[PDB]
Amino acid sequence: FEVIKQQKEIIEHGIELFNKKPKRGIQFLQEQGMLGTSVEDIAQFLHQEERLDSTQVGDFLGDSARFNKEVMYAYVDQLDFCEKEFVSALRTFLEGFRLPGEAQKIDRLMEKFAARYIECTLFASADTAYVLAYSIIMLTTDLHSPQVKNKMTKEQYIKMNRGINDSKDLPEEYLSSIYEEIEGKKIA
Repeated sequence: FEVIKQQKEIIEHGIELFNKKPKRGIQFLQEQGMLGTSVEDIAQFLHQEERLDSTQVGDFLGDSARFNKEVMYAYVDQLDFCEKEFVSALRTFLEGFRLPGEAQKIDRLMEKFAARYIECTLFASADTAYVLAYSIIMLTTDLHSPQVKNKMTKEQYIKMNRGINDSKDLPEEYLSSIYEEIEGKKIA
């Protein structure tokens, strides 16, 4: 009768395919008229139906396709970093998917994560975030990583990245407190 609705629920096949062939699950979720032809709807879908492979969304939201560098931009501008410290944005950003081991890709997201961070003081430019967004990636990676017996220290974490914005360095404090956030919690 009005269970005409339970038929769109079939948008499960689109994520069944998306999880292996992402360039398909989306292609299909339009041939049926389920997803927005435009991109903002794809950075959105990739933001809505969370039964999507958290590692398929990753690779997708970061490829070299004109359609992608934006499908991701609409995804970066769907995540609000309003009124919260850097560590969080990253925390709450890098939780919508799982970061891919592709070097040319990380920098894409880390460029429009940083660049867009500085849109919404302790930062000189947006290339300090994209360069601090790493000290934090290499932070949790080293510490919250079983095997590297010797875990990174404090007067080592901070003293290391001496000069993340311009010639001068970031307050030896932002670095301290940020240290006990990751030393306490693991973004991954």
